[PDB]
Amino acid sequence: MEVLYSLSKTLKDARDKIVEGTLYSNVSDLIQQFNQMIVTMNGNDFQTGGIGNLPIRNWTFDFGLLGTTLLNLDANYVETARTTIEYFIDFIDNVCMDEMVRESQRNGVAPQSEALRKLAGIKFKRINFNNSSEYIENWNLQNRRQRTGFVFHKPNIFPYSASFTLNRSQPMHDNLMGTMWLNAGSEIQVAGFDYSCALNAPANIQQFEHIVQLRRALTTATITLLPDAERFSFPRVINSADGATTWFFNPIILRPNNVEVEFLLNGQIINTYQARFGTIVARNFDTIRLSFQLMRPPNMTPAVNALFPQAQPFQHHATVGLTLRIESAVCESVLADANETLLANVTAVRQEYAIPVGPVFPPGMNWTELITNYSPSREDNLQRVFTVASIRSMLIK
Amino acid sequence: MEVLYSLSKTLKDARDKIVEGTLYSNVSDLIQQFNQMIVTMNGNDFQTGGIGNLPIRNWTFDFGLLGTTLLNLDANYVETARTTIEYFIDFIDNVCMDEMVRESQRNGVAPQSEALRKLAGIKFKRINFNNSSEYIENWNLQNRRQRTGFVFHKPNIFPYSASFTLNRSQPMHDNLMGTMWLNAGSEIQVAGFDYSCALNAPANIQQFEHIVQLRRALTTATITLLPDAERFSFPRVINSADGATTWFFNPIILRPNNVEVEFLLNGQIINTYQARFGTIVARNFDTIRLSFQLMRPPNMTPAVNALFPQAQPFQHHATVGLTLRIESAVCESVLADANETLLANVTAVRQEYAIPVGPVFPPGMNWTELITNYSPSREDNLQRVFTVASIRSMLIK
Amino acid sequence: MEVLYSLSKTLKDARDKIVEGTLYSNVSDLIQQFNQMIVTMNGNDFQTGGIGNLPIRNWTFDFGLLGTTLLNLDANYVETARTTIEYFIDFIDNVCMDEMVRESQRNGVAPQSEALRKLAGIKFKRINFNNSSEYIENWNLQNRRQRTGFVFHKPNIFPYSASFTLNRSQPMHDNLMGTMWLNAGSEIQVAGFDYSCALNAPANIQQFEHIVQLRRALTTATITLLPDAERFSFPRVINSADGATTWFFNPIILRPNNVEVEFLLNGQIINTYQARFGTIVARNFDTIRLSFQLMRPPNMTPAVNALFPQAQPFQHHATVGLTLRIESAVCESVLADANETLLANVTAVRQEYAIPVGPVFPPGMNWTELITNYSPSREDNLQRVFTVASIRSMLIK
Amino acid sequence: MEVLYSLSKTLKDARDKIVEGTLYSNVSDLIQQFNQMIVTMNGNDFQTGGIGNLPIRNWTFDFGLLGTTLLNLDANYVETARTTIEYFIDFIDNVCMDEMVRESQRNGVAPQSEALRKLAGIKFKRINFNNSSEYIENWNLQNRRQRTGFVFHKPNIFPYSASFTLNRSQPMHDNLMGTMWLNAGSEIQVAGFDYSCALNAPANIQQFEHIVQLRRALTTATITLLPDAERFSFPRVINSADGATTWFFNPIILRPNNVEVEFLLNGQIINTYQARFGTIVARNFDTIRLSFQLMRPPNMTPAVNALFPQAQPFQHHATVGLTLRIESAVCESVLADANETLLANVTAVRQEYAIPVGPVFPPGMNWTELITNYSPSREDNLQRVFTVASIRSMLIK
Repeated sequence: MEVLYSLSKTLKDARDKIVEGTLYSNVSDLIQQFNQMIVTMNGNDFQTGGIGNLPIRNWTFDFGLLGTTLLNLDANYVETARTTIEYFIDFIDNVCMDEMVRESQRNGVAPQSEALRKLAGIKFKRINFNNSSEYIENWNLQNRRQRTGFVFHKPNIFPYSASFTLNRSQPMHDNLMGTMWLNAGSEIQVAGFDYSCALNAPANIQQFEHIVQLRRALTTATITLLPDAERFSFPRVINSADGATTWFFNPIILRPNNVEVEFLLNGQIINTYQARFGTIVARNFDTIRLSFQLMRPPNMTPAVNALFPQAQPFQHHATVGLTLRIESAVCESVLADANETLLANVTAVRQEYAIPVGPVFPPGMNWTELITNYSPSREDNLQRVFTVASIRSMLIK
Repeated sequence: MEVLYSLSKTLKDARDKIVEGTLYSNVSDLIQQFNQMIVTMNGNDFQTGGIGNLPIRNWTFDFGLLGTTLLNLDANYVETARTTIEYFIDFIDNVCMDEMVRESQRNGVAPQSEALRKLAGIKFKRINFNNSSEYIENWNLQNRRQRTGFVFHKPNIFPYSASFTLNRSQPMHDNLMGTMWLNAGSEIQVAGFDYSCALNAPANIQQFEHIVQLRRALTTATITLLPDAERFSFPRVINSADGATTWFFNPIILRPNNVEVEFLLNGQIINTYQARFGTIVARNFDTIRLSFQLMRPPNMTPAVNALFPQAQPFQHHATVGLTLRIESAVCESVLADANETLLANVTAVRQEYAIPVGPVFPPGMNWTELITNYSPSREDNLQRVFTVASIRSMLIK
Repeated sequence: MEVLYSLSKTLKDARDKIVEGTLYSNVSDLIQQFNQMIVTMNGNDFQTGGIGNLPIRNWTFDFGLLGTTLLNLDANYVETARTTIEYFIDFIDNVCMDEMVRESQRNGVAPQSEALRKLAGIKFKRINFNNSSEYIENWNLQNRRQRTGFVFHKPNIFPYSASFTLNRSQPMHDNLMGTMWLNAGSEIQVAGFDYSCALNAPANIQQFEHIVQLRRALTTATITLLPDAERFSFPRVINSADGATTWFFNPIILRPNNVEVEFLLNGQIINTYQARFGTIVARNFDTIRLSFQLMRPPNMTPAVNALFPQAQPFQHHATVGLTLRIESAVCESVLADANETLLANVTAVRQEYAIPVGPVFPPGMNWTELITNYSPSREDNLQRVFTVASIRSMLIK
Repeated sequence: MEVLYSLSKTLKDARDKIVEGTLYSNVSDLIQQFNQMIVTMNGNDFQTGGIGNLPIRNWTFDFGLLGTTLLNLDANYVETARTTIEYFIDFIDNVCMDEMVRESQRNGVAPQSEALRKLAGIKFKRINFNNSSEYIENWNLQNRRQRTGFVFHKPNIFPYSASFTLNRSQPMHDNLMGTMWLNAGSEIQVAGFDYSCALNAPANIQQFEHIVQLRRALTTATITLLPDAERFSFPRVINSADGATTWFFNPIILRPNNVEVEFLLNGQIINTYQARFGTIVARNFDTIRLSFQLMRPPNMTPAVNALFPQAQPFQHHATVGLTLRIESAVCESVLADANETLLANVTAVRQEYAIPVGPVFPPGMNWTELITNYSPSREDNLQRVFTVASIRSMLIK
């Protein structure tokens, strides 16, 4: 795969630097590299595809070395180079598409795609060029065990889940208390609600807690924490736990008092912020613990006093919420983002040719079901297909 | 254009690489490029500006070549290079602004700005250095017909439009049914509202449909789909269709059931997802069809039953929402984003010097109109101006 | 594929110019070219077909050269030449069919069909003869992007669409105003109708509009505008808007007065013709904006009086009409036309072998849904298959 | 003019035949032609435009020649050639546009447009390449006075005229007889009508005749003659000849018995066809005499008997029609067609630049008024501008 990245990089560099009229001093090293690639690939035949509707294609390389007796590139040089480069780009695109669809429960990081295996052979090592991109750098770092790292902007670390726990409930659903929440991508929104506005509670203070167990530890994450979860502050009717009935939820948004957000790694408090909204940092963490409180306001003008009776009906239901966006972070393992397009590329390549459901990845590369269960084999295969997708997206957009 | 980018690239690399103490091994190739630029631009007169408040400037080049005998760069070398580089950088800035401020109804891709037009001649073809940047690489890949592609983070593809349709209504506005929708930037929010909560709909399900046709096909776009449109989940008073009378809206947010989202290209369905929220993908799509349903809850707790009567009043109005954010995408033609600054640079350069409204671009370059009407002429000019803006932003920030 | 066109051109020239008794001077250069072609193609093996019912064929060339020491061609020379030419024409026909059947959503300009993709290599650049045909010259221009144009006799730009709009209506469809139109091929036929014959209208004038939005802008179009649209000028019964009932339409044609035709390009009034009929010209346009008026006759004979009463019955319904035939036009992109058989040739080659439906083209190459949705990928695939079809028709008819 | 056509022809052949990899034998003669053009255009200054909004542009030529000894062309060769060819194409386009907007009552054929008038000198005679196209060949043959001919597909010889004659009438317009005719483009739809159905005519026959006198005689024309003109065969309300009052017209269609079409050339009956429909041929003609007869049916079943009474009211009016399409023709002087964009090009070039209305052509170059009065000066200027536009179309579309 280092070889595949090097072919992609040198093809990009050749399509970039080899232009009409450019100095030969500007591309002498590139021409040396490109000739090394040409001599290494000549006299070799590859076969790509053969899964799903992805068609079989046969490649045979017999090309001519680019010239070196030229002081300043002219049109002949560029035209010959581009006839070669188009073919090489098409070959690389097909190889990347072929490897992105293969899949192995055992030995995931190893290369599938017998064409790409032949590339992984020993006589193609000399095509190696440089490994500067993030994904290939992390690939090499992991192949020689070492601290990897990817920077993600708004990562999809949370599996999608909207739900609610009712700590107090009745069949009538007239007097409830609990927490609703939505985790999605980089967004957390939690809303602890109490229909009685914390009357019977000790000291008129109702505690709410939410635990979010990340599937992979993040690092040096910047987080934006705000009060008043928006999505749980309008009147809804929610199907009950088993769907037997539907209960009405009519929020009135109090202020979450003495909130406390803790970022935990193996249970150790790595960071903690007590009533400090706005941008904050989580040094290193695989769990989040948001603990807030619904305190009944002691003083109350007649309007809010009318809102909160002490009898049974409770026409308006108190709610306090928190919103938490992971604006950016650093993860040791690969994830989808709002910035990268790797998940889209892989899923689209699978969907173009209707690749059958394989052993490890879920149907359709559903990211939610992929990240809920993120076992090591699945992570290995995901890293492999993601780095191949990165190599492809280097040349193909 | 290619030569202008080349000048910008070599000046950037001169400003960066040529610093005191640097080995000549690190700048040999760049010094050769710089000397070639000096020789091939010596004794040529350029004249930039002459539109609006952009001042007319005359540029004459007579600069000495740079040394080669050195082992390590020293303070003399850096000083000569710095003097030359500042002049070239000002010249490049003015050429880029002169090219950005101009338009052309016909033959948009061809260069305006007689300075750049002179640059486009055979005389300066020896300056092409390497077309590495994404914008120039796509410029070449389109200048000879190949599959270009730009990657975007939150591309504002949707022209701003907040509006509604009423499939059932009457002047008293007591019993409405219809949809509201806001498309803005890269987010769609659509809410179907029935005042009668699908009381008399067949099977107590009210069907809602929302079709949005993107002005350009988006390739391998990763999307975030979530329920419960926020912006239409709170009470409002909205104008009538005619603007005569204002009508009250007071939603209660049911869930959207058996929601289907269909990504369509040329009418044909490319992708379709059945009640699958969270992160999803779209291979290609000229358009999006969000279909959903308001199902009256069959088993209703007394609270929600009180909310939904069989009578006429209908004090609370049932609704179901959807929100869809294009987190990233790949399009064949340029657009503004939440990451790039090209539209900002272009509009700012126009507004600084008060360029009169030209043939093709709207007044003030408002993206809403500039994407509502996105004719091929406008697209060609926009690509030209954006590539020039990127060339400028390589150096001037 | 310019090499493919060159092969076709030289084989046609060989079949035409190499005839017995012709002076060697008439065919010396052609013999030189044909020998170049033979030497280039010798020892190269091609594979064609394998999609649908198109059979797999293998081509191997080892053909002797034609002499040059003959002062004046005789029968045997022509016999050997034609023995070679028949084989070459067979190979070219098969390659062209193979390239026409295939199809590509992404990167449609490039060749499919391994035979043609091998012809695109560098060994075969010496076959390039010339590019005289309109389609190949446009191909070369657009590839090395330039302003281009295809001249079409009576284009079928408009997709088939027969319909009507009812501005005034009843459930009984007794008293209707509105428009009827058929856009088909090169011909617009639009007729406004008023059942009351401008009884209550302002100043006994009823205004009728009709916008038609060409998918691609046409240039230097010659148009024939006549009054009295025929097809909507006799009794009919037309289904309702939703198909519930059917309404009777008994037209008596008035005369369309102060007719206007505005030819628009991007909302810009390029041309305007008022009270003009017969041959007109639209130098460049993108939509046709027809407008006409139904004036109640101020003076009336007793017969016309009896036709049009002031009361409710309205036995006879006044109509005004307009026919607009685009005789010839010039377009940037390809379009089926009534002069050349490109679409028919491509469609026939698909049907003769039952090619399964591909990604981009409609099923059966249905021109109506091909032109209604005419995205860039569809357009460039159409250009490729049209060019190959012309190349084939240079030899096979 | 011949020189301008030779410039266009050699540029077109340069753009076609001078392509990558072609043998030198394929383009030797063209290369020497190109060198001749360059040498004889060097050192000469031309000025173009100055009328209307044509910019006053200045052309100066100093270009290098093209190599001779290389045995097979290549990319850089084509690059130099293309750098020259683009400028020459621009110059020719501007010269043609400048010539197409000039007129002269006296000596129209002579060249206006001082650029072309300079090209008409003895210096530029060495450019003359070969006058192959139809328009240039007839230009030469008609200057050196000889017989010429333009082949036309549906020539719009007939000026647009829809009208009628009443051989019987009343102030009521209730019992009429006469003819109506549309002469438009290549179409003659003529319909005789009789409100009495030839009741009191001799032998129950009513004679109708229509004389259509061409402006210029046509040669070897194929004419499609069909019965039952579809255009006048439905209800109408028609203003009177004076415009005072309108009259109803309610056709019932008989076939025209013993129709007789005579094609006349200066009185003599060149051709005559009795009772022959479908395609026919007129070898040489200048006037068309269409005679037909409305014979009342002798035997007449009860429904049609009810239609035709012996009394006065005459609710239905008998008519016999004829349709005549000049499908093809050959004309001595120039005309517009449905197969050539020459009138369209000239009118477009005038309308783009808003040329003030000149002596000879009508305002707007409307073909109806340009053919109604077609005096020899107008014909000469029209032929000049048409051949100039033909020259332009060889390069610009």
